[PDB]
Formats: sequence, structure tokens, C-alpha cells
Amino acid sequence: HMQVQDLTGAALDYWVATAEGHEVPRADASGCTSIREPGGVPTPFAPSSSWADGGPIVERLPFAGFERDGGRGAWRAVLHRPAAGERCTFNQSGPTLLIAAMRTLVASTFGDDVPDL
Amino acid sequence: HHMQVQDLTGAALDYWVATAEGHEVPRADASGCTSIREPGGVPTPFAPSSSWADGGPIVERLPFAGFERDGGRGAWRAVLHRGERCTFNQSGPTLLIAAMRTLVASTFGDDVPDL
Amino acid sequence: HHMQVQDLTGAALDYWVATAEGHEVPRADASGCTSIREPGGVPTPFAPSSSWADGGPIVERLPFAGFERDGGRGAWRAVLHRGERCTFNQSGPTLLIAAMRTLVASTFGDDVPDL
Amino acid sequence: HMQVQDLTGAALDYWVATAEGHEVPRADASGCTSIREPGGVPTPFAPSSSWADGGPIVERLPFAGFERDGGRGAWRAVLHRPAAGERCTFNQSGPTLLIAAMRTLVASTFGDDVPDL
Repeated sequence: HMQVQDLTGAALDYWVATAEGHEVPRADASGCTSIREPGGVPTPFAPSSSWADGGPIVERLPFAGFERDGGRGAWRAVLHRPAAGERCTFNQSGPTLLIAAMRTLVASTFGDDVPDL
Repeated sequence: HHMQVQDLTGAALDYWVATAEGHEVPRADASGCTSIREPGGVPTPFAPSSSWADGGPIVERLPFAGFERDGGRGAWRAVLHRGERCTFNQSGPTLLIAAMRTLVASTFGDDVPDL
Repeated sequence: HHMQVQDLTGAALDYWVATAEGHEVPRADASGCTSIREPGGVPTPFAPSSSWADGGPIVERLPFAGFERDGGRGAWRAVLHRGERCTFNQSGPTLLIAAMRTLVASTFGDDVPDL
Repeated sequence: HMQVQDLTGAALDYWVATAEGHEVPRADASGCTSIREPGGVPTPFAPSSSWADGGPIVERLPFAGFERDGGRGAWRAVLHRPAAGERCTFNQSGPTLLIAAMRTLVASTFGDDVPDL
């Protein structure tokens, strides 16, 4: 198995697609591909690296924060998840905001590990 | 009839903390809360919501994960720990009040019988 | 007469960012902001406050230290870095708007001439 | 010189006393002593370890936060310090809340270093 915190690239993209409920996700060395629509066509999907793909997900999902000490180095992502006094979040880090965010998304669905591709 | 834990203050708050902490014969006179914190102990004052000496060690010992105060002024918010992170959260005019209310909520929930 | 940077939006916000970034002949038609981002370049659309492709890299490249959204809903607050820690802070309905307003404030201050 | 982040014990107490404007602060191996009042008597002062001494300082000074990941390990302290869009804080860590707080206080006054006692 692979630790979700270490996920990167096509594999990370694949787990996000799967979490998002996309069709026939694949993770070639060339990159992840999926169908994001009713009866759509297979198209590249790189939310962990393409801002166009990842950005909307960040805005849409209940992300509560991103932090980077001194504006450099690693990012930490916080994704929100019902009692009055309670709170639960999912928390992952990564070298870029998109990587941190997508790892958090994957962890919120599959937990700490995911089968290796 | 019942009391909201978030509104707890003074001796009553100290009492619920004693109880949550497993102290013996807690009580809550207007004079203040008293309990026995030891196997063979005498009843002694216990004011974790106002006495730093009593409340401080509890803050350090229990899994409190944070305290926050906007701009360093006004109300405190307390966060008590339980890739997932789940917490109990309560506020108060001081750090000790926020902390103890959070402790009491983590054990009894939102309300407690009135004293 | 002048415009508050915190209220900046759309093409105007994109324009101030282009300017702060040192782009050439920035302009702000209703159609949108355009500029030259290269030594020998052509005028091309530039919408960092709405286009992720344009705004995203700026967020990653500039010393942004945080983005926050209460409960993962509503307005974003952006924090841009400058034992001491000093920051520029601005809000907006989306992460890109918050980020760019913060960028523009860090360079021009609170107001800017109206376009 | 000594890094403020490494300050501990009587020495840390001494720098706090000094920052606070106490009289004849001292830092014996026995512990820090000072006069905190107009013409007062020299008395023990241990804000980095005694809650009775440190607690009130935390409440009085503009501390904005204390953080401890998962409720265990090291504490981080944030002390507030005037443009509309700007913000400055002092930030130090320590094994306990009082140590983190007092190091932050000392840093807010003397910076990163302080002469060794």
C-alpha cells in the first residue's frame, strides 16, 4: 500500500478522480485521465498540478485553510467535515497548495492508505 | 431547569470539572467549590476556572490543542483534542473559563443539571 | 475619486496586479485586462483574480503564508508575508480575489486611482 | 550570547522581569527574584514555570494564540503587536505553554538574542 501523504502526480490525480466519482480513471506515466461528465469523453485530469483542474475543487469543497510558514516551503491544508461544540477536519501537507489540498481530499475519503498503482 | 455548559461559571463550573476529573464529594457553595483530589485527602478549595494554580496544570495535562483570542483582546476560544482531527470547542471571557467549559462539554455534553 | 483596494474587482483588480507585477501597457476594458508579460511579447488577456491558470502561479510564487475560510464556506482571508512576522491581509469572495487584493495592497496601499 | 528561543528557567524568568520593568532582577541557581512594586520587597518570580506568576501575564499581554498539535508535544505562542491591512506578531515555541509565552514576550522586547547570564 501507499501512504496518502506521499501521493503525488498521476496517482494522486487518480485517487482524486475516484473520490470525485469520475469514470474509468487511469494513471499512465503520461498522466491521469477520466470522464467527468454524463457520457463524456476521456480527458486529462491533473488537479494536483493543473490550476485549471484543481482550483475549482479547492473553491467548491469545504477547505477551511492553507498555511505556509513565512510564505515559503511546505503547505498545510485543512478540509472541513454534527454537535454544537464539536469539530472535525482532515489535514495533509505538500510542497504546493494543490498537492496539499488533493492529498487532504483523498485522505478524507480513503483514510491514510490507498492501494499502490 | 438544566444549565447550558457554555454558560457555566464560578463554583458551578469548578464543580463540573471536579466531577469530570473524578474528585470526591464535590460541592458548590457560594463561597466556592471544594473537593477531595487524593486517595486519602481532606476537602480543599478547587477553582480551576479562576485559580491559575489549579487550572493551569489541567490545561497542560489534558490534550488541549489550542487557545485563540482575536487580536489578543476579548474572548478566548479553547480547543481540546480527542489525518483526521476532531475537537471539542468552547469560549469564555478568560483562558481558564474557556478551557474548563470545553473540558466539561467534552464529558457531559451541552447541558448539565442545575446546582 | 480614488478606489479602495479592498473593493477592487474584475478587470480593474487584474490591472493593478499587472502593474504591481511590472507588466507592460496594462489596460482594463470592460472586456477584461490585457498586458504584455514578456520582454518581447504581445498583449494578451490577464485575469489573475478569476482565471486559476493566471492567478494560481502567482499565489505559489509570491510569499503568501495563508488563506482562511470559516467553516469552509463564504469569504476568504489572505495573508501575504513580508521571531517577528509581519503580513498584509485582505479578504474576498474567492481565494483569488482575496490573494490579488492583498498583493495590490502590499504594493500600493489602501487606495488606487479609479480607472 | 544566548538565543531567546533556547531560554529557560531562572534566566528566562530574569529576561521577563527585565522586560516587564521589575527592579534588581537576579538569576541564582535557586531561581529568579525581583521587586514588582513601588519600593516592594525582593520575591521569587517564576512566570515560565509558576502558573500563579505566568498566568496573569498571558491574560494581560496581547497574546492571540497558543497551539499544540494533537494536544501533545510542543506549544507555539503568538503575541500581537498600525495600518488597516497590516499585522505583526511575535512567535516562539516551548515545551509548555508558559515557556512558549515567556520566550515570545522576551523576543518581543529584545529580539532573537540576549546576553548570557
